[PDB]
Amino acid sequence: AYTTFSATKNDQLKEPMFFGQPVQVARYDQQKYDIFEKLIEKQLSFFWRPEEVDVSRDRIDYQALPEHEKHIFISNLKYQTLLDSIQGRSPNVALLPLISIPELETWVETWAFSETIHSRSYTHIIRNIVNDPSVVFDDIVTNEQIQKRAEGISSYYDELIEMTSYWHLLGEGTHTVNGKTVTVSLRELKKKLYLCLMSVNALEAIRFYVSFACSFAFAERELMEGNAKIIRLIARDEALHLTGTQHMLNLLRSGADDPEMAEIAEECKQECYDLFVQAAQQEKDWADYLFRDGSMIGLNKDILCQYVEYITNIRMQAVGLDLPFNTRSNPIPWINTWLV
Amino acid sequence: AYTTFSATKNDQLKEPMFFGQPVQVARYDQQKYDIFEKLIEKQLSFFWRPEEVDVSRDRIDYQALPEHEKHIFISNLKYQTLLDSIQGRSPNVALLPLISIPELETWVETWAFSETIHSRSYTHIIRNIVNDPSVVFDDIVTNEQIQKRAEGISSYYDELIEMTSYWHLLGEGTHTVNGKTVTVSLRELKKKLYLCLMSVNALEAIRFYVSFACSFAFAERELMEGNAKIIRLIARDEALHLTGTQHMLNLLRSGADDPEMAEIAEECKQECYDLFVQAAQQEKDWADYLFRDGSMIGLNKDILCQYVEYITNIRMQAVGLDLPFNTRSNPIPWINTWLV
Repeated sequence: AYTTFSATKNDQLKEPMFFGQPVQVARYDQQKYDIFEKLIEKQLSFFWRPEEVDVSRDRIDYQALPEHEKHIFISNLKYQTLLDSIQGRSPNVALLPLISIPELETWVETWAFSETIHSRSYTHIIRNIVNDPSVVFDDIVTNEQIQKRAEGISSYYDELIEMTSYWHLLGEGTHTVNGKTVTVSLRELKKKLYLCLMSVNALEAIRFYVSFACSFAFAERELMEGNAKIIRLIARDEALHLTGTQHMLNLLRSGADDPEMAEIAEECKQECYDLFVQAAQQEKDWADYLFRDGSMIGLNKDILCQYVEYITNIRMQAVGLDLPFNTRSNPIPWINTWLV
Repeated sequence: AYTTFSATKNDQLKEPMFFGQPVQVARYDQQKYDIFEKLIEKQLSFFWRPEEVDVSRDRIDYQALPEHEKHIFISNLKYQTLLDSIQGRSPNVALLPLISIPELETWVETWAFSETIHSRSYTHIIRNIVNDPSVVFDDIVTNEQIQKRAEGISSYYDELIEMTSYWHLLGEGTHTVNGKTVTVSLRELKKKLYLCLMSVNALEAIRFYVSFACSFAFAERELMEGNAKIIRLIARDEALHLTGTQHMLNLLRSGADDPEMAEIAEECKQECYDLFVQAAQQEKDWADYLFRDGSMIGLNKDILCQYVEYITNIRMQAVGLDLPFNTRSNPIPWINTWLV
């Protein structure tokens, strides 16, 4: 049962965020949750074009970099490119078929679109600082180490899309498909979407911010100012994207939306905690590849592991989970100048 | 078998537009078909927000209109709202899991996104001209003369989405699902894509143009000018979208992108021909509903039907079909003032 235009005249204020009737009329005169409408308007105010930022001094700054700082810069760029390539298409393929209220259907499409813009700014940077872009791009797919700190991100989205396809086609029940017993359960798909949403929150609120801090390290040295203007604009969109998932998650938790989602939130709490612990440790392991050829004066593995700890405690707090790391002050308060 | 980051390193310049390996890295330095990167760029420089078009005067223009004209105006606006409600979501949920080159993936998302902006301008007009938005918006879902068409459009996308899930889940073959035999054939899924794309080409290239003619008739009499400035901007976007589907269709039937789409476009030639005559006749009929209580100045059912015949011949001709109607000069040359 998915349809692009459902023929039941319904009250779109009484639907859940997810799993109710597919949206048919897109109206903005009213909304169940104003925050998603606020976010769409704010994102639309931030419209920027990468191509209009000057990155010409960066080819000079980059070639003047020692090989090992050149490696730190490019591995960090590569991982940013991977993440927003996944973020450009995935909100639209994984969540959009499950949404039931229009402000959130348009928010998810606006958010996915702002990530296609970020992907365009990584082509803008790479093609100006490096001579054959294809050696950077091809290496993103094949690099054992980039796939390693990213382990689990596409997996999860792909598990959700498969389960949604099963539910849309067969409906709830225990079924026989090519002599295999397949059970489709809506409670389970709801657990799957809830955990998908906690992981999207960890990827935008932690993993992108650790990368941002590696980018602005150079801007503190007065290097790579074009790259830095772009990343500041990417950070500004990223704050909206994170506010979005934090509000979806906390509204699901309150029990004001779908009552089954509030029970799942409480029932899934340990899995939520563990995935943020998982994402933190993946970010800390990456440092071993990033500082492989030696580190930089303001950026080494001890600094990085300390900001990963710092930022995870903040992020887990904002969505009401127990803090895993011992409380500490911001290791790199210069990031404050450049951010969000 | 759908994935959000295919781990196979692959040369994206050699992938077909559809049904090859999912796109993993989103890059814009090179492209197999330059035309989709040229459309992303025109669509980003065409960016506008409906909030800064003042529509306030249109409230009086509309109250002053004779009831039959209020009816032609609001019925036309309702149909436009129905079509971009389907067009914000549907490019994304239906085409995006089938695309295998990056520049076409980002065009589909940019395209979907410019449609949510169109949806938002319609709430912007409605809010300022009738002030109980709900009597317009709920009547979109139930209205018999409108519902007529929605059903046809949603059908194409809904069967392609249902078939695509079967292919992604089970692959080609004869499968059994709870006692039934289900045959999944990629040849048949390619047919569904072709005719779905053909129907969207009619949607943006004909159905939307017939509706622009009714909006601009008010603008010719210096009525509904807020609305007319907005439809101008929407019409400018429509021109890009139509260029999108015309290029994809002609690249498919030329055999250049997939030899087998050339075969299918030839077997599906008479079905495509009827598809278009049916869209045209559905538009001709709609005019009878509009002009039931009497016509207005500059437009009447004869004029409008003539305009439908003319726009349908220009569009069929552009996708290599034979013309069904008597060759004609444009019946309302004044509309070129408002169009591209």
